[PDB]
Amino acid sequence: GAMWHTHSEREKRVSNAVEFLLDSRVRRTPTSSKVHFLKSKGLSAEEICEAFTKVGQPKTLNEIKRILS
Ligand SMILES: COc1ccc(CN2CCc3c(c(C(=O)NCc4cccc5ccccc45)nn3CCNC(C)(C)CO)C2)c2ccccc12
Ligand SMILES: [Cl-]
Ligand SMILES: [Cl-]
Ligand SMILES: [Cl-]
Ligand SMILES: [Cl-]
Repeated sequence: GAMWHTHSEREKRVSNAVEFLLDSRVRRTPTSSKVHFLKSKGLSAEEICEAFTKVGQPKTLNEIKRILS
């Protein structure tokens, strides 16, 4: 395939990002580092935003975009 943009691949990205963010060591890593790392795993800004909300550590999309800029 499935292509990057398809829902099956978006869902693998966001669900893997959620697992990542839940790890206890990852919880003690700063936001910026985690955002750049999620970009390196293929997530868009909006998908990164989704993942952070899913784990109860919401960031604004503007904040995510700023970090990635
Ligand atoms: C930016 O900061 C960090 C980066 C990386 C690490 C090392 N790992 C951590 C656990 C971790 C990682 C990853 C990890 O890298 N998962 C893969 C992945 C993540 C995000 C988006 C993806 C999108 C497409 C494909 C894979 C993706 N996952 N856990 C926890 C869960 N482990 C499994 C897979 C068994 C599910 O229960 C990476 C870090 C380790 C400690 C602190 C910071 C870290
Ligand atoms: Cl947990
Ligand atoms: Cl924090
Ligand atoms: Cl979830
Ligand atoms: Cl924020």
